[PDB]
Amino acid sequence: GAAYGFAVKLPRRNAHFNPKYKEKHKPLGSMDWKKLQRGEPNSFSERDELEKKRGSSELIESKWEDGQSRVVGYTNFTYVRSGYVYLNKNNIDIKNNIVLFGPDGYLYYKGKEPSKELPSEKITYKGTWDYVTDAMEKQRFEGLGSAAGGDKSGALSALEEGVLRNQAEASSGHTDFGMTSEFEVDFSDKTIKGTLYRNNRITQNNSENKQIKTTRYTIQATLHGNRFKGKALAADKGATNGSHPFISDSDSLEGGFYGPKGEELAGKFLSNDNKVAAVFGAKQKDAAGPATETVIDAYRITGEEFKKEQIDSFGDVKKLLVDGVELSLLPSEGNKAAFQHEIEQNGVKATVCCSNLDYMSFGKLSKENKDDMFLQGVRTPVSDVAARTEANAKYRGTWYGYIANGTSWSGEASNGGNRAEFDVDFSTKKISGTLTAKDRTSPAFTITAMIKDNGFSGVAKTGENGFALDPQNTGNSHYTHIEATVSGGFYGKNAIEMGGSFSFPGNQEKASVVFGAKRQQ
Ligand SMILES: [Cs+]
Ligand SMILES: [Cs+]
Ligand SMILES: [Cs+]
Ligand SMILES: [Cs+]
Repeated sequence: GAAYGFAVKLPRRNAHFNPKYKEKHKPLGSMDWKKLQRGEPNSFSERDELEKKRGSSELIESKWEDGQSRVVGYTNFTYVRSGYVYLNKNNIDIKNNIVLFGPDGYLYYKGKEPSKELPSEKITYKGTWDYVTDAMEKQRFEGLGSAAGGDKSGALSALEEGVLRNQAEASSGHTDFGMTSEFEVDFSDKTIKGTLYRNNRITQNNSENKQIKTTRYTIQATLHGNRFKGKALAADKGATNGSHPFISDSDSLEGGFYGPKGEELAGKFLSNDNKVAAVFGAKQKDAAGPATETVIDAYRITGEEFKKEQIDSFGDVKKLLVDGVELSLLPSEGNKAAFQHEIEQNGVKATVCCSNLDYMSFGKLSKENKDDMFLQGVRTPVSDVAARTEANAKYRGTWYGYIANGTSWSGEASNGGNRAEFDVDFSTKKISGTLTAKDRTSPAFTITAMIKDNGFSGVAKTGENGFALDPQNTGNSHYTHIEATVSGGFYGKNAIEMGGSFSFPGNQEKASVVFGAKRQQ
């Protein structure tokens, strides 16, 4: 349920003189978060609206920076942008009826190329985080500063007074700046620990308070896909001084990894008391060698061309992306579930299988009237597959296929129809299998493969005599025989399912096949 990125509009209560036009409180909520679609991290709908609204000059965007809020060494982010984007344009409607003071903008986080590949060991990510509060009348946090508002405005992190930003302080390699974030991730444990800090500018003679770093939060999360869900723990849960709105925790912490190898990550959370909404983004340090592995497979087989086109995935099998917009693969008002179930949702139309599979979905899709064949699924990584030492698995499932020369023929998944048996022998890693067509005696495709990592690779060939496109009508039965390279992966919790595909172009006969099966014996 977690998407590309999110943005919450920076709260500005209607601080008007009061013929009942004055807004008492401009609170925050989960419904005040708005979702961001595909594109570049440093640009989206509302931000473009800001750019249009901009005009003469002056756009404030939290990049880095290099003036406030950065960690040196964990410098440039290519896949992720998280922070604040606002404008100093106040809203005035003496033409009735509006009065808005403070930053007109959004607190967002956005990433591109969701990770289908993650490290297999402990990796630390450093970065930054930013917050914003609601707009309550006569609400001020002395610890944050009056310049931060919180009356009329909503206490923006970019305006927190007693923080270090300018880098002139300690001209050496002083690393952390402003509100920094630190994370340690154990991918083998599927666990994420974190801490949201606050770098203090130790006053010239250190006047009234305060030491180097104020621990604002900690973070506890777990993985399931390429995203992470969990809780944010406020360090000052015992607070009543009213010095800062970091009193309550947050059971609404969501996030995700970005980059092909998962070299970046970003997320958000909203405090339980609906007082503080916060975002964060972190990457690794500056011929790198982090041991990695694939966790998510998600591709379309173009129709026809040749190869496969990789498509974005969040680990949610129940829906897919077409590079543009979301496509739900669940039956609604049509009644679940049978085996296969096709759906159309405005932009395109598709058919998805099946019911016996929970960790993977595969089928066909259409828009250009040249159908492609998608396959997606969350793999079963990785030491679980490696440690497995059985003797014979015997997977069983089915497949979507298309063979043409011409003449052209296609086959769909069945519940005597299209079937697919697979024999997996661990310890030796050797796997064999066959997939058969509709009402036909002999196997259509024989697949021989072997297991590496959390996947399997091999070859699929037709019968010795070939595969007749027209078994009946003997003259030009079109015995098209095809030998191609088939690649697949193990999807599930205990590798209870498997999937894969193979395609083939030529300088005259073409083909494309996707398949999925379930472990039983
Ligand atoms: Cs404080
Ligand atoms: Cs204010
Ligand atoms: Cs200051
Ligand atoms: Cs709480």
